[PDB]
Amino acid sequence: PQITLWKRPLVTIKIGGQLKEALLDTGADDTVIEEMSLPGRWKPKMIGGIGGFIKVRQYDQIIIEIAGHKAIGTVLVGPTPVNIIGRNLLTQIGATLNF
Amino acid sequence: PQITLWKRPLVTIKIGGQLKEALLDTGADDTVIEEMSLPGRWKPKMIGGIGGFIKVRQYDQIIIEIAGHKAIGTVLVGPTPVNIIGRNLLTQIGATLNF
Ligand SMILES: COc1ccc(S(=O)(=O)N(CC(C)C)C[C@@H](O)[C@H](Cc2ccccc2)NC(=O)O[C@H]2CO[C@H]3O[C@@H]4OCC[C@@H]4[C@H]32)cc1
Ligand SMILES: [Cl-]
Ligand SMILES: [Cl-]
Ligand SMILES: [Cl-]
Ligand SMILES: [Cl-]
Ligand SMILES: [Cl-]
Ligand SMILES: [Cl-]
Ligand code: NA
Ligand code: NA
Repeated sequence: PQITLWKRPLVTIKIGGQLKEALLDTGADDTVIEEMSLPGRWKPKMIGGIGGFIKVRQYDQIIIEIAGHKAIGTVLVGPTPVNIIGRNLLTQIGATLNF
Repeated sequence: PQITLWKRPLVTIKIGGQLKEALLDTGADDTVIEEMSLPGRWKPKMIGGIGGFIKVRQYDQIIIEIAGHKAIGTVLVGPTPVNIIGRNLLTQIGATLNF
């Protein structure tokens, strides 16, 4: 689809069998999801945003549906205020910015 | 143009007579620029991200040239680690997300 930006670009995602809402975020390198359980091992990562840095859990090779498109890649879990779909997965669904 | 997302979507902007680089950020409601002077009145605001909140100055009716497209709106100025063009100005240049 085409998504205009008058409203937040929120879409439904499905991860771990659960539906969640997430923001399509071209300003995020990385996908970051609020606290939840995921399978497998995780690795540490620190990511930085407007207010400073947070510690997250990095899970690789996680299956995630985004707006009906299937992605498999890295998901960071931690105290993000909102679920954000970053460029690592926006590229897997073929998203571009156009003007 | 059509901007793919393999890399950060950085573009040249002109604001306050200054050229800067900024990220086109669909996950940002508002435009946030690193500390600089702008003319006219301003008022204080708090804006949150990952890592918490920062205090910014809110300037209304500021003209910014974004990748050669002129737009007017509110610009927040404060200690953001990166210049961010948010939805309030992305809409004005007709930017959409497509997949
Ligand atoms: C109300 O108006 C606002 C309020 C908040 C923001 S924001 O900058 O906090 N942000 C909101 C979002 C988290 C809901 C916009 C994002 O696009 C920021 C924009 C952003 C970019 C860089 C630095 C600070 C902020 N990106 C970000 O936090 O990315 C994180 C995750 O991936 C990494 O990529 C980024 O690049 C590496 C570090 C960050 C990490 C902007 C305008
Ligand atoms: Cl990935
Ligand atoms: Cl700059
Ligand atoms: Cl200045
Ligand atoms: Cl905010
Ligand atoms: Cl505005
Ligand atoms: Cl429109
Ligand atoms: Na894994
Ligand atoms: Na003003």
